[PDB]
Amino acid sequence: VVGGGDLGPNVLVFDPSTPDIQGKVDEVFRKQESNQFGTDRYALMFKPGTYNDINAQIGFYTSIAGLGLNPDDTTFNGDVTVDAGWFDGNATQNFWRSAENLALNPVNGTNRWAVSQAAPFRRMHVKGGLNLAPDGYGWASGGYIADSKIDGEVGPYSQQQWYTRDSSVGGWGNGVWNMTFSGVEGAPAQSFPEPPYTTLETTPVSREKPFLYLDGDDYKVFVPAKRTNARGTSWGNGTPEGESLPLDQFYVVKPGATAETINAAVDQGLHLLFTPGVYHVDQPIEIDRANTVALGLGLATIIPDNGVTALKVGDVDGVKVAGLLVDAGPVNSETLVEVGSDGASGDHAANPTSLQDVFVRIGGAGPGKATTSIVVNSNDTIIDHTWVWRADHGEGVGWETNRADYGVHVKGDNVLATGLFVEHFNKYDVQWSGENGKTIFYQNEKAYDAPDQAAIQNGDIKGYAAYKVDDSVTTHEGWGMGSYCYFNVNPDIRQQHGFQAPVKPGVKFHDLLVVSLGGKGQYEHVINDIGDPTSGDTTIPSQVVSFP
Ligand SMILES: [Mg+2]
Ligand SMILES: [Mg+2]
Repeated sequence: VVGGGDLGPNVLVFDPSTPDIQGKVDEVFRKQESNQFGTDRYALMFKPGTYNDINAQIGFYTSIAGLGLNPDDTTFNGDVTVDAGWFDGNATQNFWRSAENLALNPVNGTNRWAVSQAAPFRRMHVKGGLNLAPDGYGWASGGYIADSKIDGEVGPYSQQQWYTRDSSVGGWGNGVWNMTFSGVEGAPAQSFPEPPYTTLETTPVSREKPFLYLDGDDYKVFVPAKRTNARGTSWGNGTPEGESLPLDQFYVVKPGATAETINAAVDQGLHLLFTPGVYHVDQPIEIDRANTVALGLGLATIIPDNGVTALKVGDVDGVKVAGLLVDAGPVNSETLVEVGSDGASGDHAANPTSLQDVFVRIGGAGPGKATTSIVVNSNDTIIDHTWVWRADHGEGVGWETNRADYGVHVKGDNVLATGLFVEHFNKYDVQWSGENGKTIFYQNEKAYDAPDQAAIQNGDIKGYAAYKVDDSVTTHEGWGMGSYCYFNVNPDIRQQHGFQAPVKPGVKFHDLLVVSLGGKGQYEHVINDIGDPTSGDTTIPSQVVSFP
């Protein structure tokens, strides 16, 4: 297998002398603005330089990034904008897009990034304010900022929840249901429940997402080294610790690539660069070599056919999976993504495997089925930004039609999730069986389409927790976690709790909430049989500050 080669027609590369950049980006946006489930994919890439009079509007399945080693190398006098015009001001479906490695001088002083899930904002320098809300302050369900510097105020306004890590902000305007911060210089003080700020001084461990850049005229991928007890940006005081890999050390995956070829590339020592597109596989992609980077551009998507697993990472150190959507096929897959083997017991603390900006979809673009979406077997794994989503709208949706029982199952020890979003599973959205797990920020919605109370009976419990720590676990800790319900098929359904965990000194939670959306169903409790039920139709959270 040969490494390197052209990035293909879905990677649009601009430099400051490119004619009609605005017209080019506008045409991508015209096509992608409302294209929620289409198969088209785009990566917009900007060579280092200064770009004037630019407003890059970002639609579905569109990534935008600069190609400098540092964010300020690629500067827009202008904006990278997501708004909600196509949905009449409602931003709750602004999914599957990304911005990375750019500096912005927004034209009116404020850049708008009004997104919901799977819309990461990484390694950005906003020289102004950042507005996360749609014009008109309608509903929005974000969001994720990492390794970024916002010189002025971040204004969430109507954003329901948000996670920011390892960043610097000049100010922070408000909280709604759950704004969580770890390692954020300028974060508002811990104040939950009012305002609902969950604030941690540092992030226990983080490792910034690898990214494509240009070293002179040569393409390379920069691979940041890990930080322990991280705080502030990695690039603020100049280039961080990390390694650069030349593009010729990557198999550049395009249409036509089989799992057999991809697997052969990894076995031969090549890393993986998935150009934007949709890749069907008839057997799992297997990454069994330590330190392999598997990096996707433009929301590159993998669909497993015939019920196979899409991606299996072996029991090795340092695998970095980033920027991929795994989209279930119509034939049920027992698992979509497995990190490590069943029973994996190896230590990877010094050099963990990570999933970053890995998104899963079951249904919505056609019928899709999977029993468990992500199984994390390997000890020390970092899950840093994931959205694992059983579709509630689109094509191929139904209680059976797109049944997906379990979202994420964590079996490894010392696993860390930062920015965990899991929604709509028929049974437990997240289950955690390994020891010493930590979650910083969780957002869940319960399945809308349970037909009746019996359909979600869980032994002698009504409903399955959105986040379940197994009763055998001795040590676990979670911060800033919310579960919301919208039982619209049968609003008489009651969900016993959002969270379930054993009662032990080393199993702790901080800042939990449950919310009924418009009275469609209600929660009886917050965690276990503790905390007040939700009531009425006005969407007021029920909260618990500390457990146990
Ligand atoms: Mg939503
Ligand atoms: Mg174990």
